Amino acid sequence: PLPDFPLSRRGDILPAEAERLRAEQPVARVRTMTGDEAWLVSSYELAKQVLEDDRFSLKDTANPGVPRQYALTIPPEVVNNMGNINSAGLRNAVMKTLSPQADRELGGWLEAQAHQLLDRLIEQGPPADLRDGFTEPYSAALHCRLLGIPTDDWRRLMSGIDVAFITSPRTFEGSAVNWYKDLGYMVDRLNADPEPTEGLLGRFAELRRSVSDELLATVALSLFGAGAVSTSAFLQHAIIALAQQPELADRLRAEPAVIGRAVDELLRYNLSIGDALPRIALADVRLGEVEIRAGELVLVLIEGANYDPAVFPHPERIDFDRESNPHLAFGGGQHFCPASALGRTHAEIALTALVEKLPALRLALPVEQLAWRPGFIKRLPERLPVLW
Amino acid sequence: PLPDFPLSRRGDILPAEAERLRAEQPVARVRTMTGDEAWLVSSYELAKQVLEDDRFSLKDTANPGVPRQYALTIPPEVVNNMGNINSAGLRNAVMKTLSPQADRELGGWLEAQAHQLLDRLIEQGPPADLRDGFTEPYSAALHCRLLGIPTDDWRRLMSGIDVAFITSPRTFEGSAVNWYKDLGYMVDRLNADPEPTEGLLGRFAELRRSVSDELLATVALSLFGAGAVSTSAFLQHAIIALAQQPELADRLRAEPAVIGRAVDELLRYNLSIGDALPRIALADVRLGEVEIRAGELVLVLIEGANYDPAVFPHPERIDFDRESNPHLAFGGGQHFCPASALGRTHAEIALTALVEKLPALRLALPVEQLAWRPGFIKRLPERLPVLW
Ligand code: HEM
Ligand code: HEM
Ligand SMILES: O=C1N[C@@H](Cc2c[nH]c3ccccc23)C(=O)N[C@H]1Cc1c[nH]c2ccccc12
Ligand SMILES: O=C1N[C@@H](Cc2c[nH]c3ccccc23)C(=O)N[C@H]1Cc1c[nH]c2ccccc12
Ligand code: HPA
Ligand code: HPA
Repeated sequence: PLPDFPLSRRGDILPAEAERLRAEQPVARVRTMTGDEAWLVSSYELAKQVLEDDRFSLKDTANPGVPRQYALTIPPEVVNNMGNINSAGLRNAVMKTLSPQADRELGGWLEAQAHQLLDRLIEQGPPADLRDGFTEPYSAALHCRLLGIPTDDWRRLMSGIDVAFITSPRTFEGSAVNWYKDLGYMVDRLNADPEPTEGLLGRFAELRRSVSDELLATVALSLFGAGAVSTSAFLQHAIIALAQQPELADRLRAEPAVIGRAVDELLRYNLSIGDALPRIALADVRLGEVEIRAGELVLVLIEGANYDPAVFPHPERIDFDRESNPHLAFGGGQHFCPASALGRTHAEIALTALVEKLPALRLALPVEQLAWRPGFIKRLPERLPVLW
Repeated sequence: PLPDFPLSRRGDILPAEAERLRAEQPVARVRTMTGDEAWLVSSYELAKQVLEDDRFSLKDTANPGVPRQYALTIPPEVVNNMGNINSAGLRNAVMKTLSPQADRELGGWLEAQAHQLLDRLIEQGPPADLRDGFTEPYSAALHCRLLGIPTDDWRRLMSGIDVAFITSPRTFEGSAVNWYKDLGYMVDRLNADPEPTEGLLGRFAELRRSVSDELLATVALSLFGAGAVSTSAFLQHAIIALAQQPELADRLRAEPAVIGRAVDELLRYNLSIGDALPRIALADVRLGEVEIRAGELVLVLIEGANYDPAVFPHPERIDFDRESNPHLAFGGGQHFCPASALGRTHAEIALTALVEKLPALRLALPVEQLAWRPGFIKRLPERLPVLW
């Protein structure tokens, strides 16, 4: 009997199966939700090895007829977003946009966004849902600023993410409708009469005065979607940790300069990644004790690696004072997250404002009664109800 | 081994267990989520008997120390809402508020609300989530109008419902904080300096010039919460039915006057009641083959009764042309829903607008991949993504 993948939408503890997989068969043949077979890689050493070995290809996971962990929901070129951004002279604009340093006002602006959202929740009084009342609008605001578009339509745009990042056994009429829906939105913002001036779109506008609208809007849409969903989901998991372990919040209030280390450890700990990092083998590769064949699917289990005791002592305990923390929460090798610094900044600023404004933050009900979203690329609570 | 209750969260087909219980043990001892035991009553004849026999008591289900299907989340007096309303001389004001005929404008206004919400979704284009974009704002609008309060804070109020109607094994801190939070909101509206003149709070403000502020606000909050959550959840189920069975939408387009019968049948079919109707036996009672003892919990499984083939031929098939339809979707006996006519009007007007405005309505992905909300009094999809 082949073990099933994915593992468990419960995101507040490591799935027992992840620990058993890493200890017993750190390169394991599993059945994905499509019915296809894959190798699931669950130890830190083998995970890191896959990500740093370019005979394991991310681009080719989107090719027709290769085994899949779930149905493609975007055009196969978009999975190669970073390849297309490089070959079209788009890297500079993208890289500059993904720099917390190129937006000298960004930090103070995110801080004000965080505080405005929390002041509203404080006005109404507890309980409140920190997903709809905080992480969702906060992440949407950030990526609206990244693109240079207003935040007016953030509810609609985050609703597009609710469809775009669905994990489905088979493709489903709508992923494409949903894609072209928000592609059209991005094309319109880019071709507006007072041509857009700030953000990614502004750089795009100048760029084509010296690449198609479709490609430009594709890069804007996929950056918005991937970034808003990944930051919002990570922040929710970080909040759950702070609510469940109030001594961590006491540490952050007493020693604000530790926010960088803290978020780095929360990143190691966090289970927001609800699928694995996929690669197609371009060649036969011996990995651990398994001979992987050219053309087979490889799945890197980030939470397997980030909780591996060979690398992280007491991996199951959050620890803001680890000597070393070489976690894989942002991936590694060629496709290491190009927005890691922004992801860190986004979460550091939100949690700093959170522990200051809601010092008695706690969950409104037992953590085991949170509703964890099914069938989605991210693990997240549908609602995050808290008291303070 | 005792069968577990509740049955299943998936709301688009009758749980197979409901048909098995009804056929083999229509009065069945079950283990509720609290660990308490109860008698689950799942055939039509015995369901209706329980509802019409007043030695099965609703008010006493809230008593300290009685067996429970889930933790009390409101003050125990509120389970006796209608009792308190009748004894405090509030019945006339309440029933006048719940009468669609007493609000001669209500029909045209509900139609216009439904159209504005659908036009907004047409503006943006498919896909859309008809829960957040349609059934939630529409139901909150109606119940804001019922109370005489603005709709400004409807997301906050609907979010209070997300906590109030949770089913928990044990009491949780959020329930009481949540309750008094929105009790105070209602008190604030009732005691505004421009004293309220419209709706239930207008009728209340007059009444106390001729019962405390707390009781008045309690009735307002319980009616908002119960009515909004119940109409929103039913309407979501009816939409699924029209999306899954477009011949039904074709029928409503071709013959709009059948909307009343259609909604009557959708009510029989609908699985929005996600728990059972609770009663405590006040005396020993022989129900079917089972001797029920004084003090024991009795649970009326509405969908068991409404799908009973002894009463409803081909119960699994929606049918707008049934000779008879004496369904229990509003309950029966002394606690029959006092707002049945309003619930029907609410759904009729929304669904008439829906099949006119979205003639090609269909689900955006397969029905089996809808996310059904866990741990809630209602069965409902977390998102209702559709195309048109
Ligand atoms: C806490 C936040 C985030 C986490 C946990 C995270 C994590 C990751 C991971 C694990 C990868 C590697 C995937 C692989 O190798 O297959 C990745 C790649 C990527 N991420 Fe994120 N991410 C975050 C935020 C963001 C933000 C804010 C953006 C954009 C605005 C972004 C854009 C990208 C892009 C474009 C790639 C693809 C890189 C490539 O293919 O070379 N991420 N991220
Ligand atoms: C489609 C919508 C609705 C459905 C399916 C529904 C269903 C029901 C059912 C089955 C009961 C009986 C519960 C029991 O016997 O324990 C009930 C009672 C009740 N409902 Fe409804 N309901 C709906 C709408 C509404 C609305 C719109 C309001 C208020 C504005 C409302 C207020 C009440 C009240 C106050 C009771 C308690 C009556 C008593 O205890 O005697 N309902 N409802
Ligand atoms: O830029 C990308 N690079 C890869 C890897 C990747 C980066 N960030 C992710 C976040 C989740 C899953 C995969 C990725 C990819 O696969 N796609 C896009 C992002 C994206 C935009 N909309 C989407 C809908 C569905 C899936 C991915 C995307
Ligand atoms: O008026 C009531 N009468 C009974 C029966 C009842 C009517 N409508 C329901 C809808 C769901 C469950 C029970 C009922 C009751 O129990 N309470 C309230 C309604 C209510 C307001 N807030 C709540 C939070 C939690 C549970 C109930 C309520
Ligand atoms: O959750 C994720 N899964 C896979 N690849 C990713 N790249 C960024 N986030 C993710
Ligand atoms: O869903 C419900 N459950 C129990 N009692 C109810 N009264 C109205 N709706 C409900």
